[PDB]
Amino acid sequence: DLADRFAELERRYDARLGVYVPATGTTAAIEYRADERFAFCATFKAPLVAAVLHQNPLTHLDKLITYTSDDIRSISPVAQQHVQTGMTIGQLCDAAIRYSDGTAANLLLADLGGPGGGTAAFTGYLRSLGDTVSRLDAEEPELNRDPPGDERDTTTPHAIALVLQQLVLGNALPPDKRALLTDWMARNTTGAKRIRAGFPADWKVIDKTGTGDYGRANDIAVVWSPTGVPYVVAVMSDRAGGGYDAEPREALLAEAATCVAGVLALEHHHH
Repeated sequence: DLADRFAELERRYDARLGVYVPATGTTAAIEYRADERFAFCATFKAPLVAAVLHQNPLTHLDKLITYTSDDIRSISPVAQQHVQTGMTIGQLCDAAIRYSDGTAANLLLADLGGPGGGTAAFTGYLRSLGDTVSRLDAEEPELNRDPPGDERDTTTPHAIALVLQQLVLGNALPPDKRALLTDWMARNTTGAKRIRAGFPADWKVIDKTGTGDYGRANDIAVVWSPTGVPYVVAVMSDRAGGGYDAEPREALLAEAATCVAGVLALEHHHH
């Protein structure tokens, strides 16, 4: 029946929807198109920050990066305001996650893999985590613009949720670094109408959104019940039928999340 509900969302929104919630010790996996490829869009920025955190001491967060107006080739709310004074690596991580800053992402990719080597190094971080499916091939803003079906710049709901699980809920990061990642996601500003909108206010939600051409709208989150039980939620979507300038529809993601939350929150007392 949950598959029937997701199918109805696809019809109503003229969209392709992918959902993955990993199984837990007391909940079955929720899977819809979970092995189909979808463009990451900005969702890669959460693992990207992880990779930078992992490979460096915390003192690397204080390193000041200078850039110019010519580096700003993508929507960059925070980099545009510090272009004259520069941004530390920590500031860039913050911006990349909380404001989906494109320049910040590109600077972090340069810090991880050097000029021209960022996308391969980022992909390499995913492979170190055991993700053999995802791939990043372009920087911002070109990574949001590949046609439908191109495998460049893609993940799957399945792969990205498992990555996030390891980052947030597993041992991929030591606790101090983990807490920075988790806090930046917790205080994201771009996700109010997506997975957050699907969960009750007393569940903690941390997230990272993505939006792109062909009506692409994604969101990846970790949520905790009111008693601290964690679940990962990946929701991916596109609307290729509208062409490259198709309207993304956030509400599809809110609705998919509401379907999930309903399952995760509803209890089944034995009478």
